[PDB]
Amino acid sequence: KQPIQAQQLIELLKVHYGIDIHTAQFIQGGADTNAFAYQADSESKSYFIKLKYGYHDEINLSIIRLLHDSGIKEIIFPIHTLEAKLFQQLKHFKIIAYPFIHAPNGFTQNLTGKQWKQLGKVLRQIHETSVPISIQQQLRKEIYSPKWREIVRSFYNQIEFDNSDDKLTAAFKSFFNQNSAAIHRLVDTSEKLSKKIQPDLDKYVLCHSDIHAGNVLVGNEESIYIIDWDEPMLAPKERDLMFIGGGVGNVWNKPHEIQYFYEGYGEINVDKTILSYYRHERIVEDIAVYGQDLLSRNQNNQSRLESFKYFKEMFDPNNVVEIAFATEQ
Ligand SMILES: NCCNS(=O)(=O)c1ccc(Cl)c2ccncc12
Ligand code: NI
Repeated sequence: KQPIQAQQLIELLKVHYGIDIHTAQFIQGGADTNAFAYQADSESKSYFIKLKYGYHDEINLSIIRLLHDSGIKEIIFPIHTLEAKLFQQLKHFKIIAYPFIHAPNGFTQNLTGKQWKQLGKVLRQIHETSVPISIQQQLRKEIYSPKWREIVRSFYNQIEFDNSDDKLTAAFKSFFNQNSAAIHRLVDTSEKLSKKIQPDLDKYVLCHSDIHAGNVLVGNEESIYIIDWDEPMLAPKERDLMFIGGGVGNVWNKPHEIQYFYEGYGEINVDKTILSYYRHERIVEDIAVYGQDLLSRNQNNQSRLESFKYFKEMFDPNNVVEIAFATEQ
């Protein structure tokens, strides 16, 4: 169930990057976007290899270049290919090598105040980094699409017994009821907030659409990195800021770290109506995405196991749902 194989990746790497890899293992996942990851090692340097297919090939590297250019070291820059490129397109898939980084992500590695400040500084460097007109005309933009809200509302009349349902699809069906009220409150609120917000395409900055503890690699002491730049966007800073104290992953939910963060980001003016909105909409979408996954055709077997898992966590103590409803500064 793995694309390339042993000596095959090695041959690929050596052909397009002129690197001599002796070992090249396959990793079970990482950040799935039709992208498999491998840890290829050279006589002295380890590399993180990524192969993209379907919802993979795009143009986000237009940002990491813009960001590297802007001078943000807290980003993992791609290894150039012999044709002097940052990737290697191959009829079937795309190759994107990175220097390998061993560093627990934020879900198993907390940040030191210092690091919390450093993150705040970077998120700011980024939020400030000017975006070329030609780049803006690409980046998706905050529209407040009810896409997600609507998909969730669909489920409502779809929760009931149907022998055509197995164990898993069942627990979910039930967990959904058991929390029926809370969920409607997320849709009806995300919607309500949606109306109270007067858009302003001028206060929109470059944002890492989904910057949670899962995408901060916490290294030695300054070696923090903000990974996953597949779907960056242009939105009010609150699109990113909502994660600080947001509780995603059941971490990043300790009020005192928020202070540390704004220290580096430099305390400014945050729209709490917008901040609150994102915390709600995000959960909606998650419910939407996970929902579909657990309703329809059990064809997505071995996946739906996790969807359900994450789905439930959202409701655990001091997790994203608790925090959203506890609308605090
Ligand atoms: N996360 C612990 C250490 N390495 S890793 O496989 O998870 C990993 C995940 C995601 C990205 Cl983008 C990477 C980039 C470079 N090295 C390791 C990377
Ligand atoms: Ni550099």
